[PDB]
Amino acid sequence: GHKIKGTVVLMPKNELENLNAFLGRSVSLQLISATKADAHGKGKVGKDTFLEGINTSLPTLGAGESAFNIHFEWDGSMGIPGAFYIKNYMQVEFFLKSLTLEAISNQGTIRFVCNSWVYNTKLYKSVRIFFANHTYVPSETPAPLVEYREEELKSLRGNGTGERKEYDRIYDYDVYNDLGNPDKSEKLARPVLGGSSTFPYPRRGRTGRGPTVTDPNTEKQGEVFYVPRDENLGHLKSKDALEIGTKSLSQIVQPAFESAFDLKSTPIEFHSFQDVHDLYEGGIKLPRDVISTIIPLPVIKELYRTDGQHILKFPQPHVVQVSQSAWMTDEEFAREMIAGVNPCVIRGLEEFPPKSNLDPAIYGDQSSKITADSLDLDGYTMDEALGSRRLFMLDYHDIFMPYVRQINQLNSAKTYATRTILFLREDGTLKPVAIELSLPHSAGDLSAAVSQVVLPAKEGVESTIWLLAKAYVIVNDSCYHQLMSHWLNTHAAMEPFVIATHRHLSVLHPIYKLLTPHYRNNMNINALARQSLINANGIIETTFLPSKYSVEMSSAVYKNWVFTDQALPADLIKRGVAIKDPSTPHGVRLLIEDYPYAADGLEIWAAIKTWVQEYVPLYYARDDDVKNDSELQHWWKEAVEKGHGDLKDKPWWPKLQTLEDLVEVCLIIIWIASALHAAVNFGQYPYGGLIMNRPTASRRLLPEKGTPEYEEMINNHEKAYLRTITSKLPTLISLSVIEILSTHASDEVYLGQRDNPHWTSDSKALQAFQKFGNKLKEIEEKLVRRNNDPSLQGNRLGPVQLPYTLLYPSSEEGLTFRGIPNSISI
Ligand SMILES: [Mn+2]
Repeated sequence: GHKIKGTVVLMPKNELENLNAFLGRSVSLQLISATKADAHGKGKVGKDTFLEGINTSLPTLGAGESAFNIHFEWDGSMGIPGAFYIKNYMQVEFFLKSLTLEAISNQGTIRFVCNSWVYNTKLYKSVRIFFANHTYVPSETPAPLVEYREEELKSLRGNGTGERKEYDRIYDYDVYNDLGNPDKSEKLARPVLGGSSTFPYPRRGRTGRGPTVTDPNTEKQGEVFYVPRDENLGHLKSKDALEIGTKSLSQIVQPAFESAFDLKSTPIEFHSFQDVHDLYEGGIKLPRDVISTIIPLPVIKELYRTDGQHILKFPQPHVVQVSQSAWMTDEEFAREMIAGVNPCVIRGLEEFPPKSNLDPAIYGDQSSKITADSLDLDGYTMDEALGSRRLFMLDYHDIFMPYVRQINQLNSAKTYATRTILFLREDGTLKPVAIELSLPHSAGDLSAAVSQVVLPAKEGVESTIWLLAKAYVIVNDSCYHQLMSHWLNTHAAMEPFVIATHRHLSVLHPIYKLLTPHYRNNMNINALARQSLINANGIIETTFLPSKYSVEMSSAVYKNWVFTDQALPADLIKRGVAIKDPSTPHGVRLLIEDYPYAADGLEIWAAIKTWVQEYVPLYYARDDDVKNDSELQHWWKEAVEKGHGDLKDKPWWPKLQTLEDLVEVCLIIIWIASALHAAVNFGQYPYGGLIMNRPTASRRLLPEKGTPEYEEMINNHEKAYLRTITSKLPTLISLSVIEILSTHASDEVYLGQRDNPHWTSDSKALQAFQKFGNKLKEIEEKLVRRNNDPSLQGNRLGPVQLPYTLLYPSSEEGLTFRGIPNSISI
């Protein structure tokens, strides 16, 4: 009789860290009709059908994959299959890749893209269901699939209670109340971030471990921070499981390094710049037991060259691959504000002196002490520089001032709230022309140290003071980069959208299909970060200036986060680095014409925009179709009201009642997840792998004349600098982490790629996606030409001779300084 021939592709667990065992009655599939229903309107369900044998005749599966034959009975009463149930009767879970129902014609083949772990059947409340690869808005769902579609969303939402288990697939929200460890020590207590006006914050994925005993508002510790199962990516190669390196670094490598310092087996401090360069030349010699602890660990072992006995050697950072000293030029200091690790904070300055919005009743007179007449603007007057839009600034004054007092009370942290003035030279490069180093002076609670202005100098002790002023600025910048440009604006801001998408858009939904590639690995890296990166006494607190105030500073900045200002053109306009100009291809004119991040970013932005504008009309012809999609409406309402709920009343949220709003929302989400993250992430070790170039912390203020510290500035400027910036032990730990986080796994999926070519059956969507990938390849060719253009050398390469490749769409594996993943995946 008639049978439907199927092929099941799966991966046994050991591949992602005997095939005959899958045969017999080990694995049952049941087809589900999309066209014929039972008396309650639900698609008819076929009989249990088991895997029949191993298929070895297929044209090479992917690594670790095995294919199995199956044949389903399916008479005329059953209609057309559109879904299936699967039950795993084996003890061990397996990774289900796909089901394919073969047909006479390729046209008739029915494909199911699953990519999901299937645990033993007794671990599931309801049987796992998978849908064919057709795409439907809710009003197009075949009637026999409507209830299944909704019941699956209900299953994914859960009920807001219970500890989440490894095999759960439940997506929900919670506040950042899991970072402190008060049951261990009150030193480890941290404010809850989110759920208040004092500390507003994006929500994260609910884990449900339950309260601590000492603080009912803080979540107890656990060995594993849950994510919904299919968010926890398995990898064929352990070296690609980069996210696990943070936990090893904090829990194993960091105590190993600490022991070498405690035992005085290695100098406690760097004593010259050459001691730092040594780290990637001959390496660092450490006790054998420290080497033996570190080098066998997955992911960690890839970070260092070693002899297995005595030496760890870091890779040579890109920033020093051509010149060891160019980082210390004023040219490079300014260039990195437009082409460095954090190229998105500089602003136009349209008046002089710069102003503060902070209350002098709190901090003392907040007037800027920089005088226009003190600046060398290459012969320009201040009025000319302002009128010609040549003045810019890197302004950390108002951001840092409210935290300076409490940071400076910590042992071995001292900072200023800095402001750097930049001039756009006639040659198109930026020139730093003044640094203001500000301290609060509450009249009644100051200390004795004063604010001051430092001007450029090339000789004498004043040149060292200027070099130190640059370090204070870059400590501010490094903190803002890692906590705000990077952690807050990418990792943290995106996770609410991931959760809302799974809770409210079916796998069938076109906008689920559009957005979910841009979420790959994001909940997973974030959960591992809550455990080991941003936790109390974790990697960032123990290596960056603000210590226990680090994450809360990001919540203070989130007060000002605006979703629609994350769009690249809006960001550039808001920061005064571009103006609206409809006579240009991108609709904005850059005020720094050779601004590599912005100029390349606008190309990528435009390509994403075209893709979203082509894809949306395939599913929504009119504004009313957007209004009428109940999944989409619930999705966006929840993303805002719950996911970003502390900002839910802000007037700038798109209402999502039009095609233009749907395009804008999707475009911004994709931009944040792909290009924005890439631009702020993949330069971490390339630029920051030399601690002097990107200091993470400062430990003392400027010395006063007539002290031994001032005499050291005169006699040993390198030691003065090294004593001011991050100490050697936290340097080793922070270099290690940024090396991990700058690495592309070999199984990454980049912008213009998907994890399966059959993600939809809709040929128009597949065609539009192909055009997007082709456009990205054309853009890459254009960006290569920019880097090869000698006219652009000053900003695109600088004296470090490092071509700006962070917005090249494609990359090979490794620490490449290029390539745009689809998602926030590391
Ligand atoms: Mn990242």
